[PDB]
Amino acid sequence: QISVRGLAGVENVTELKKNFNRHLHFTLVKDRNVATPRDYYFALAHTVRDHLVGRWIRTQQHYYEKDPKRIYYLSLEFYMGRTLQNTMVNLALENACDEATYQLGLDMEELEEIEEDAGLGNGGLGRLAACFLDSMATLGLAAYGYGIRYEFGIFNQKICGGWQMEEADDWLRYGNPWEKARPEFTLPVHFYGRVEHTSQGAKWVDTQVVLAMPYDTPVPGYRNNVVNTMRLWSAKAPNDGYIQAVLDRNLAENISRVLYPNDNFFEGKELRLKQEYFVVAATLQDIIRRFKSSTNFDAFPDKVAIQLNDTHPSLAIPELMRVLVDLERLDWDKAWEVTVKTCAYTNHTVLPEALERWPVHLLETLLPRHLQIIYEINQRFLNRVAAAFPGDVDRLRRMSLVEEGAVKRINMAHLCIAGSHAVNGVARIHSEILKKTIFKDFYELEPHKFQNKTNGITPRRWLVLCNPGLAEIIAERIGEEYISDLDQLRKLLSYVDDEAFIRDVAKVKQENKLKFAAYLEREYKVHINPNSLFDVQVKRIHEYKRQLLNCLHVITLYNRIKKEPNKFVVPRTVMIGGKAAPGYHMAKMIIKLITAIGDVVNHDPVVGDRLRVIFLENYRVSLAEKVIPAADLSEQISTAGTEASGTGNMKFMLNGALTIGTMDGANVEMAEEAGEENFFIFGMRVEDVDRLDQRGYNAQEYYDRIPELRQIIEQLSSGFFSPKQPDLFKDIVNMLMHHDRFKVFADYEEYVKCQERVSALYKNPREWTRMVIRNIATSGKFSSDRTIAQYAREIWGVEPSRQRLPA
Amino acid sequence: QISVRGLAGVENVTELKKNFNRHLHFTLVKDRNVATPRDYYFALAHTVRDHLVGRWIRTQQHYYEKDPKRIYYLSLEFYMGRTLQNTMVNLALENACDEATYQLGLDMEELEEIEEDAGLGNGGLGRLAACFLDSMATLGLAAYGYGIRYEFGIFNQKICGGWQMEEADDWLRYGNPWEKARPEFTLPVHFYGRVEHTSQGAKWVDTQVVLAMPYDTPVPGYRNNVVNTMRLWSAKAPNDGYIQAVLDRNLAENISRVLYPNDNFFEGKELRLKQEYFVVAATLQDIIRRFKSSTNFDAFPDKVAIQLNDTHPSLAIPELMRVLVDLERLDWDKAWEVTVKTCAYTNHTVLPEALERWPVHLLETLLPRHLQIIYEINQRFLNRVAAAFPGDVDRLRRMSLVEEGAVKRINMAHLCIAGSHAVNGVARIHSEILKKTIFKDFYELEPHKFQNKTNGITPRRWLVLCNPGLAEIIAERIGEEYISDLDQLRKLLSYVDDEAFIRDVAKVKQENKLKFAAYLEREYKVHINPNSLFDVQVKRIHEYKRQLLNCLHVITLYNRIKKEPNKFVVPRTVMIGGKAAPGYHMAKMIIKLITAIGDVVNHDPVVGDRLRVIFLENYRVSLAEKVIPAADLSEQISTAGTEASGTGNMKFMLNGALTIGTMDGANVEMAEEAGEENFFIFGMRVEDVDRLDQRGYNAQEYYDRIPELRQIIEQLSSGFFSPKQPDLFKDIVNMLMHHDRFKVFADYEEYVKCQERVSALYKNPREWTRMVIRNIATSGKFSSDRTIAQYAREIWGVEPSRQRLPA
Ligand SMILES: O=C(/N=C1/NC(=O)[C@]2(O[C@H](CO)[C@@H](O)[C@H](O)[C@H]2O)S1)c1ccc2ccccc2c1
Ligand SMILES: O=C(/N=C1/NC(=O)[C@]2(O[C@H](CO)[C@@H](O)[C@H](O)[C@H]2O)S1)c1ccc2ccccc2c1
Ligand SMILES: *Cc1c(COP(=O)(O)O)cnc(C)c1O
Ligand SMILES: *Cc1c(COP(=O)(O)O)cnc(C)c1O
Repeated sequence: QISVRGLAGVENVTELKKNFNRHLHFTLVKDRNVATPRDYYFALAHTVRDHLVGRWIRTQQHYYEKDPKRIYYLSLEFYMGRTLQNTMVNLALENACDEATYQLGLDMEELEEIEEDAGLGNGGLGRLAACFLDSMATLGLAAYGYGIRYEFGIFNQKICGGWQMEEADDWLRYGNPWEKARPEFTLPVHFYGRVEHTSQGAKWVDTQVVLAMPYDTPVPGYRNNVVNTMRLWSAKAPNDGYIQAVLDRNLAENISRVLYPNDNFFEGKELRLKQEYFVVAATLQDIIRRFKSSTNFDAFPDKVAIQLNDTHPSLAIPELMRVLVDLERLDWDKAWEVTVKTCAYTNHTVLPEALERWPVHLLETLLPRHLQIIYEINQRFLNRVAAAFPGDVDRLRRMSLVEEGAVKRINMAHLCIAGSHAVNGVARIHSEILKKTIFKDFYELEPHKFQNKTNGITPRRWLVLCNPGLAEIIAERIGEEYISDLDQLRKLLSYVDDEAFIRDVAKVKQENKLKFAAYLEREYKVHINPNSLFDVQVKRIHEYKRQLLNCLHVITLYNRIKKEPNKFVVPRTVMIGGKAAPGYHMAKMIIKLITAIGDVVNHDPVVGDRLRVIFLENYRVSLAEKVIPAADLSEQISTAGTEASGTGNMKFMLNGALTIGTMDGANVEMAEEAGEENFFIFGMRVEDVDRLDQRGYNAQEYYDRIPELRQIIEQLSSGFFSPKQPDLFKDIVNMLMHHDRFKVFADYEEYVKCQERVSALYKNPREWTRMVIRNIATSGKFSSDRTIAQYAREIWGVEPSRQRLPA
Repeated sequence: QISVRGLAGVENVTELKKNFNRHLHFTLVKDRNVATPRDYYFALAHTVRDHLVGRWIRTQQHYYEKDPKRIYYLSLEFYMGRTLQNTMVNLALENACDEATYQLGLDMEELEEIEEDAGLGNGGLGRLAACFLDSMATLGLAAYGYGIRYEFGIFNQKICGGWQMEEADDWLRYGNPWEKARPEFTLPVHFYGRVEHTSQGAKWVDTQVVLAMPYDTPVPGYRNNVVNTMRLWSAKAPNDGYIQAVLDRNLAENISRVLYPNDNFFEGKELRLKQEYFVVAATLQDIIRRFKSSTNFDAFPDKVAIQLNDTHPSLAIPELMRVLVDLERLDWDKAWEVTVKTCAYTNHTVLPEALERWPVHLLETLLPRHLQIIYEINQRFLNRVAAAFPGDVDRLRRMSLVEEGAVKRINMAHLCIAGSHAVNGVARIHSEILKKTIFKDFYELEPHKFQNKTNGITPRRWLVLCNPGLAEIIAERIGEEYISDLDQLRKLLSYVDDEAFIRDVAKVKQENKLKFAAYLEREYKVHINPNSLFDVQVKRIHEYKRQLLNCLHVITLYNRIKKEPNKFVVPRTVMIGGKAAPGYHMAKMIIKLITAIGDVVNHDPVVGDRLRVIFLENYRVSLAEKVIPAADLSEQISTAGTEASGTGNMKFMLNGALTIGTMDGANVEMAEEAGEENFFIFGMRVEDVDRLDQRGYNAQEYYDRIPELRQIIEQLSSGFFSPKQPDLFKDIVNMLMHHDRFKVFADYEEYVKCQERVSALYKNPREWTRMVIRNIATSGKFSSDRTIAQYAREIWGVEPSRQRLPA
């Protein structure tokens, strides 16, 4: 049907059709009279998968022959989403498969909907890893994603009586066609034991062994025939009364059982520490094995880069030391040199509660040798600080890897900085925050180490895949090359006064909104006005992301309508979605508040279809692909200084929504690229937040001086939104009035006024759309291809390449 | 190379070769430069598997169209062994695959050795089910094997310092290519809860749900294009703080985790009871579903037979009642009629310690509704007994399903007899023992119910597959038809005086012995004389099987040699193998004794290579396939009355070993078929055992009157076979002298004398071989095709058929 989806060549359609029937028969062991849509999905998946195989084997043997520097991206999270469409798009097979399936009497879109999200991540951090893998393959880098194959990913969210319920995400139920088990490359990982000092050196003995079994998933580049590998480790018990011994194997296998859902919040659980060491230990053995298969580790950093994502794989540093010193018998200083030059650290958040500080007594029991190594690292590091800042004893305690207190802890961030040749934040303002406040001491010691790498999103998944209509009308004007060179979208500025283009942009959006409005009615039995402004806030539920500020605005619009029912207001559908961590009580109350507001607003006859409030259940990657293309307004309203980057923001910008946001994270750079005129900026800057903290934040002051705000609080306290439970939202009110770390009231007035300017512009369709065009056209910077090219050149020391391998 | 292995057609060899390379590339994702033998095994397995698919789908749709009566064989054990060679043999693909693999530079025998045994059984009971499935497919019956897919089968046995060590049998480690997961046919199974009585009737509520997920394995008939199904259930947790809830899913999934290894010994564990109900509940739903997909259950017994193997699936009876009464709303009497006519019960052992007697308090908690139903069954059954034997109150308590005592128990055997239209034993003498002693009361009440079905073995696995040399020389004389009509082997009697045949028989044996002697040196680093008589006892280690009696003989030969070193004796290699249940201390001591005897005998310079004692480690189906064809003497020496049938006995007879045995189980019928002249029979008959029990067995009497026996006991007690631990075998000596339930001493003299007659005949090769020919030639009765044809006609009410389906 459309250009970007590739060719539907007769011979290719014929081959696809026959391989589809082959898989249905020989792989699924079904006939067409008993097959269900799920069987058809799997037959298609196997048919598409076959096309990866040759390229995957060729790519990997190519890396063996040429022996480039290898990039190892270590993360506890990879939020991959669905793989089928992505693979089709990247192999140029989408229209052919569409045609082939159509000719067999099947709707391919329907089969695509059967695939489960691979939800091996919480949100932005996990999704960044997924976008990054796509970009690394597209840029021809010899890159491996390494993580854990969780049996259960991020929980499925059900809303019951307005409350979040968590259900196990049993994503492997029907099998995963995209993974290849590699039980032959299983490696041992050690835990517990104790350290023995011999004449030869230290020795870690009496350990409990857990096996790490790899599963490889292919990562196809965009139309370059490169297929890289994501290797995820699964925990297996070694083979060495009777019945119970067999059942106790589960204890070891529990390591890879479930993803911790407590995003941006450190809890210090032992099982999580085991997960972290598990991924690190197996990965480094694999890395070393691959390096040796080409005594001398001098060239190790020329052939290996290890990128640490947050502190979660920070044990890579002492593990690499352990292997080099205890097993390879390198001297400490040489080992350290190799380690530092091999490792680099990316910080993704400065929220204090997210910082990993592991109790020493835990490390002592679980990883006794690693604690010894960390102590040694600390002593040599502080000697360097002492020599550079003589007499500065408070600096010494501030920079130490060891924190003193009732319980001694190890600060994993400090460890990462010490053992890495580069440290980066993920947006300019965040990286500056690192140098100025959080890691100031370290920046003063080693300024050369600190960098910025502003985040990005992949334009394959986040434009071509999820918004084919938009990708097509753009390709009509400027061709297809932008898909792997997103800066080319700048060429769209010369169409900002083009009447046909303005019409096309607005048509694509309207179609996306109709499609999404239909999804709502069909799959969730709820009606919305598709001519309303689609006001969307989708992200994890957290106080810092200030879903509550959005709630206050919604209640304000509602009270205004009730006060003057017969005045015109721009109709809105306000959509809020996202998951709360299971033990985050305040986040769960916020969800309940949103649904409660919806209960009142959506059933008030006076309001009509002028204001609707929907909580989008089970927000996840597959749902983001549907809602983001349908959005008019993107809510990016975190308190300045708290969102390190954000990436949802970028997705919305690329897909034709306008942004209302604070000058936080990557929003700053988005406003800078599009022009501040083309961005709905409001609220405190970081500097204002600091000024207010020095003075003391008093919420009461705002309650006293803003009647509209006062009314909302009184409605909350009195039970207006909770008739049968008048005091249900007391915790929320109390938090807002007395212990709001994120200053919701401080931005309320400017937010509401800024929202009025949004409504004003939406009344002028032509000027709305022209501003949209200016956003889309300047979104090029926020491609993960740009981000990864920067990592490659400035951190890993490798050159990206768009040259294709032979098919 | 050889006839029986089928055609190596050029076009077939070409197709096999290309599908092999296709699977290596697309399925295994390897190239020939990195592939290992294991990869080659899997490529071959996938290539062969492809040939089953069309036949499997065709067979099952054929059963749908014609709608024959369906046979459901319920067992907790299926000891399948390896599947690759069996599938090749049954599809006539063996030489083609041999040729195809040879042409790719691969040895097929080497790849066959890589396949793991499916060890989902303990021994003879599990193996009988496997043989039976093969025969049912070969006889064109619409038959399903139903059981549990254990994650861990029978443990791997390692011998350490002469002691058995158990290792988890992680048989699914590398995947199982022969199973197809069918997660779409997953069914709920209920546990716990309580019973609620309404106006409508009884209702079982507040249950915990476990999901039963089927895995289907194909069961190919012999060259008839029939492929039946073995469906094995796996336990899954349903999808409905947080971390721990996810980890606790393991509790539900533990149901299908491990096979209970306590063969012929009831322990009364709850997890085992859960396994039994799990298989029964899922299976019956599946059965009913299939029946409805063709209100009126009158025709249920015309379309369904359920064969219960031992009492392990005895809950099928009250479960079927529960479904018919509580869910389908049939009246009790009609439900009962349907149940009785649907179910049949096979008893496989009369050892008292093997009898399942479940504590009422267990059933009460776990399966409250089933206990109510069992009580009702009991009351109506005893009313029938009372009316037939008025006044006979002791009969009432003897026949009751409920046993009184400190703990009340349910006798599952009594339940089975009551709820089945047929009850059979597994060899003539055993079935007579059922009528005369164990189930006498029930036989008097319902004599028509009691039958015999003498066991059999499949001649495919147990001749063609494991002994191709023998199958070939037989086929040269009488053609190939005997392979599915084993009675034809009678034709070999007319070759008993044929000199070429005698030479061929003895040549095949000698080659088998050389091959097995090589296996010993290669895979276990031990040397044996291949010209010695191969004296073999392989079966589970149990007191009733009297491995100890064999040990006494071995020690007797040793002492005789030491007493007269320079006299000639027929050289022997004495081989004993088998697993002991982990908690069966006496069985573990017996293993240790065997290895200890080996330590003394095998290193005594005076003995030379005239006597060797080897314990065969990890006896299992794949090892039986190697050792049985190499055996000269088959030890079947259980105390008369204890081995219900035996099946190893039959395997040996078919493969050219002579039998030394008691008149126990199927040995009686084997001697009857071959002629007692052609069988080394010795020892007490059942009648003699009974006479001795009435009088009181006094072992001391034998110790007093047999000096050779006295010497052996004194050697045992004094520490001759345990120098560093003089008292190591005190328990054995004490048991033999004071509490030997199996009368080892009572058969010692006759056993030793009978063993001298064996040696005498072995000195005359020509007459040995002629006696062998008379055994092989009369082994036809012991085909499982005969057994299954008898079940079909006399129990299930269906006609077997050798007619082929279209390929
Ligand atoms: O940092 C974490 N989560 C993040 N999620 C994000 O979305 C963050 O990374 C993105 C990618 O750089 C940024 O765009 C977001 O602003 C930032 O919040 S950081 C985090 C921290 C501690 C955790 C502990 C247990 C489990 C998950 C955790 C995740
Ligand atoms: O009966 C059992 N085992 C048998 N094993 C056999 O080999 C038996 O069946 C064969 C097939 O009919 C007969 O040939 C054997 O003589 C008989 O011992 S019966 C048995 C009994 C209780 C069990 C409890 C837990 C686990 C396994 C069990 C097996
Ligand atoms: C992009 C994305 C995120 C991150 O969104 P932010 O608004 O930057 O927090 C979270 N979840 C999913 C499913 C995503 O696709
Ligand atoms: C046939 C067989 C058995 C049963 O042997 P008996 O001598 O009848 O106890 C046990 N185990 C295996 C592996 C078998 O093949």
